[PDB]
Amino acid sequence: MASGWANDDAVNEQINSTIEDAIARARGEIPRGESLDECEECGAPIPQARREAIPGVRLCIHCQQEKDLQKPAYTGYNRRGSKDSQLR
Ligand SMILES: [Zn+2]
Repeated sequence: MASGWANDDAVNEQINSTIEDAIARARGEIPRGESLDECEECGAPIPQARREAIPGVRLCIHCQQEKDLQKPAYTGYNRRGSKDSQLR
């Protein structure tokens, strides 16, 4: 039974977005919460078309069109909780 085999707190914090947020403001490696210009699959030229259509695209039009099919178009979720999602 896979329990206490690898999933630790002191290894999950590297996986946490704290690291990428630190590097984003440190050297400007990570973009401003938006799309990139190089496909994470095959390093292929990301078109501005995919960038402006999809806020945070990581797939060139070739690798994207196949995953666009695999997009569920639903959540079926239940995450009870309130947040600051406003403009004051
Ligand atoms: Zn690609």
